Amino acid sequence: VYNYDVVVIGTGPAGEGAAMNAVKAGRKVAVVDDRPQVGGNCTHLGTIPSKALRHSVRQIMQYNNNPLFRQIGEPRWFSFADVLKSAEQVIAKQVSSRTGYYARNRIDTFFGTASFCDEHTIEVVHLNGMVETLVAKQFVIATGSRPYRPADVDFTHPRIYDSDTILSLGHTPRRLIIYGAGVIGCEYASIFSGLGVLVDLIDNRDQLLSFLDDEISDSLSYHLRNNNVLIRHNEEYERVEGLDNGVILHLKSGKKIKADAFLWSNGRTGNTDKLGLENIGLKANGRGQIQVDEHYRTEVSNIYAAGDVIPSLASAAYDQGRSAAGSITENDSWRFVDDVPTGIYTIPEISSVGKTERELTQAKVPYEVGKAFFKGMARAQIAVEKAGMLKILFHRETLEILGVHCFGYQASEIVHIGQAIMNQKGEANTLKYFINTTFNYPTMAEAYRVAAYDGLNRLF
Amino acid sequence: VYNYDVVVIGTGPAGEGAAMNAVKAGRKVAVVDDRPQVGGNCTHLGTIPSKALRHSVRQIMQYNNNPLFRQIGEPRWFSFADVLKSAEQVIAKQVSSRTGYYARNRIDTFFGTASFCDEHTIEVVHLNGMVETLVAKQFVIATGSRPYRPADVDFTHPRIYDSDTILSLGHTPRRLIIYGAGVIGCEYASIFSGLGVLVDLIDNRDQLLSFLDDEISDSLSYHLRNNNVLIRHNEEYERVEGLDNGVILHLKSGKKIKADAFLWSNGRTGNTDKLGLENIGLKANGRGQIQVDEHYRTEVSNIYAAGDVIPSLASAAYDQGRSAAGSITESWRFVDDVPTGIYTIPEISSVGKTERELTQAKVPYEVGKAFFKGMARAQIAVEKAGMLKILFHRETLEILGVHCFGYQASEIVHIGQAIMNQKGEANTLKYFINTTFNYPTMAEAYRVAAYDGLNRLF
Amino acid sequence: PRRLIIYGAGVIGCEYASIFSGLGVLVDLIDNRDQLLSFLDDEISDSLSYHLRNNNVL
Ligand SMILES: Cc1cc2nc3c(=O)[nH]c(=O)nc-3n(C[C@H](O)[C@H](O)[C@H](O)COP(=O)(O)OP(=O)(O)OC[C@H]3O[C@@H](n4cnc5c(N)ncnc54)[C@H](O)[C@@H]3O)c2cc1C
Ligand SMILES: Cc1cc2nc3c(=O)[nH]c(=O)nc-3n(C[C@H](O)[C@H](O)[C@H](O)COP(=O)(O)OP(=O)(O)OC[C@H]3O[C@@H](n4cnc5c(N)ncnc54)[C@H](O)[C@@H]3O)c2cc1C
Repeated sequence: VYNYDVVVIGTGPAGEGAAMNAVKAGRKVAVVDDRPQVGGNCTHLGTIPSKALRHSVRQIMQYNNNPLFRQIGEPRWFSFADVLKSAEQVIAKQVSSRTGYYARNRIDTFFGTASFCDEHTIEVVHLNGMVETLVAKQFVIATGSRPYRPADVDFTHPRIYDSDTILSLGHTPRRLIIYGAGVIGCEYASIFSGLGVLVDLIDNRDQLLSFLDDEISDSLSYHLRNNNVLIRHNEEYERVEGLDNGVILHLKSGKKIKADAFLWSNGRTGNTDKLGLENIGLKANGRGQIQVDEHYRTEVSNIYAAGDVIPSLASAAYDQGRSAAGSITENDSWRFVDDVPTGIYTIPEISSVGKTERELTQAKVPYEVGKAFFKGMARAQIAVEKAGMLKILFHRETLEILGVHCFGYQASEIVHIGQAIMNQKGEANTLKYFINTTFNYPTMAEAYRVAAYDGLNRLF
Repeated sequence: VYNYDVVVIGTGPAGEGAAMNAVKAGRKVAVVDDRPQVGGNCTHLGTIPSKALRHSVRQIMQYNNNPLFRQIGEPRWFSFADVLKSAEQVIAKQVSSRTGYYARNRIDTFFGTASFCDEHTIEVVHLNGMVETLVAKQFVIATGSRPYRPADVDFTHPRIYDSDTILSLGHTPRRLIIYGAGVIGCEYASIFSGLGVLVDLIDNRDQLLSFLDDEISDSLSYHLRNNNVLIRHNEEYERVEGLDNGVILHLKSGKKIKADAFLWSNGRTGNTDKLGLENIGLKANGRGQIQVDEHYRTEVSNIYAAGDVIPSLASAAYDQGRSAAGSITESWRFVDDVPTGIYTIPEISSVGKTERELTQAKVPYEVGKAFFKGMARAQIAVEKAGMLKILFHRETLEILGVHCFGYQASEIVHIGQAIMNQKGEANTLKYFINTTFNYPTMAEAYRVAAYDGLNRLF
Repeated sequence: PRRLIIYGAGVIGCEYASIFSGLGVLVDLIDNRDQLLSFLDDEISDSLSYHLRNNNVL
């Protein structure tokens, strides 16, 4: 039996941020997770592995399309195992760094499944048979989520995978079917298209990423189509059948598609069933999520939830966990993480912040559009990333930025300047900043300047 | 004899920006250049070729050190010509884009050397012997500069190069000597270190880039030393001897260094000799620069000078030209706070006061550090060396200086610059705690740095 | 002209927008619907919109 001030369940970004913020306040913190190593889904099955796969695919594509390396020989494909091999060193380094972060602050860890006993007591059970009783005054729930698994899909089939088991692939398939047009599905479709796999992306809606700007979605769809990705719209699956050599999907519309593999990316379910929320009066909705208020507080006053258990973004989860820890400690570090810069790490990347075009049109705001195309950008030309764009929506009278959308090379790393300018108050948030500020050159931030001018010419 | 409201000399960033801002005002503009193509040194001989060389060398290094590509075969050294070949497509695209920009706004161009006659006319002299007369109410001077050529150096020797003709190299040398520890010198030292050339960098001072922070300079020096860049400090050249099989530099201290090539990167002199400034009474200093006020206006009321002809940065020159054009048409700012950027391997960028200036001013500041080795994006980019430092006021949390060195340093520094320019309490460190970034990116490094500051704050 | 505005996303409007964009003028096509030529295929309309936007047709 151990006693602590605050106990956090799950060692993902939310749990790590909550524990670090709470221990920074002078309290005693503990962390519980079921994985054999620290890091959570973000490092072991989420952000890090898929991002390493994407970066390796991009490097392979650039090497193949670079004439300088064509003197070495004819273009050569790479096995999926060799591509995935690069992620092991990165995940090992990340887990080592996180363990060092925990150890340097004297943070106690327990590597076992956590179950609830009462409002202040939990039992951690390891695989071997640890049965340790933990009592804490404050609780943080950061158990994340898992891929949604419908019953009628034989996930035990060797040729059917989800967003987690897809990394178990040993050989590169010739054909692939991806279901669900979510962020994960689009990212994996882009990665496998870069690898050279004819993948037939399936969408339940008519437009990919309807929450994004219409032009950005159109450009992404066109690029995917030009990159061997076949996009089908307004489709719902009827039956998935595994075979010896492939997987056949029968849609409700009547189309039957056969591939050499299958990936499911349609939604996620909260990983809270094993916790046993009935011992504290808490309940989980149909998606497995936990309802929280603006203070990230559950129905129980001393129990808090943050992260994927409620935009399902790793940075958003980390900030939500830190805010929940601040609410626990009440050290003027609480904030409701609501404005999250949307980022899709396809090839090329996509990012957005603030209002889109359709919302502005619906609200009848007198705005204007400033565009800067990456094809004319020195850095984009020099990186051989010719495709791309940057769009700035700015108020036509007050010159206040209402939304920034970018699609191309280094989208996420240049959306941040627009985000910083947008967050300013009143006249401080002005497009004219991009004219009265000297940037570097040749970089991607220079596009902002061009975009600004492309707005100012449209202003009379 | 043509007539326009405003004429521009030089088609670099300063001239292009001045012309664009002037034509935006509804006036009539003209441009003159002595090169057969538009763009200036920013595209033809300066920024773009060196950046292309840097990106190609970085890609070569990434391919060489990547275990995935090693299965194909053993590393193969790439000739300098093949590496430089990638720049031709980029310069062609840039010049086509700039020509389209000029033609879209109906901008007249004159491909010839410009000479002054009086305060309202100039003569354009072509290669085959013309004079064309141009008259403008307002004048913009953006003649830029050229590499400084001392008399005692035989630049006509095939084995002796400057910052311009170094691109004429056809074979990769084994050993190379760089004189001058300037931005260009350090950049080219990094380039040739990436290509496996035993560079012997020569510095006239004791510390590389003394205008930078001590920590950043020390890290850059350590990386260069680990990348075969033998750095010699406090050295002044005495004589240069060009052999058939090499170049031997005899220093004032008595050291004699032999290489297979030689590169001079010590300073630049403004292009004012052939401008005929004596026809207007304007005066240029020994450095070839033109003195202007805060309006970017010369002593003559209707003559303006902007750009490298006066921080010598392409973006700074472009903004200076646009500011001068705005001053002509009345939308004007003085380009003073230029974020310094050195595009070596890895890159360096900085904005605001350094730690030494803050110590001298006795401002009670504090340091927040975020090391790239622990950064997920840096680890996944295989580029682990690097750091990001934020200097913030201890009491009011006001950011007084941002320094970054590593991967994507120049693009990273822009967020800190954007926060910096805010007024009063808006420019606060706690912004990095009150905003969610994209992950995994290097921008998250800022967040870490902020926390590394807040722990030191009590 | 230096700039131009086209109202109506019909066949004639799109043809003139493409022609003028080829001529090198910033055309601002205005549509009463959410998709250009909704009676066409979605992929074809998306490709046409991408090309027009890439050719200064806002
Ligand atoms: C392929 C892919 C790519 C992604 N890319 C991005 C991206 O680029 N950016 C982004 O922001 N997000 C991305 N995500 C989303 C990311 O996975 C989540 O945002 C993030 O993992 C949520 O953080 P969290 O700490 O709140 O939850 P998690 O990190 O998922 O926390 C779950 C942890 O709790 C443990 N746990 C769960 N239940 C129990 C239990 N009963 N007992 C004990 N331990 C338990 C798990 O073992 C795990 O360690 C991606 C996801 C996927 C699948
Ligand atoms: C190797 C190298 C790398 C560099 N890298 C960078 C970098 O990464 N970032 C950065 O910001 N800066 C960089 N620079 C500096 C960059 O070259 C200058 O900042 C830039 O030239 C400034 O613009 P400008 O128009 O004043 O210069 P220029 O472009 O040189 O303008 C001068 C133009 O006018 C013409 N001209 C000159 N004299 C006359 C005359 N008498 N009559 C008519 N026309 C004339 C010239 O032919 C030229 O076209 C680099 C320079 C070098 C040499």
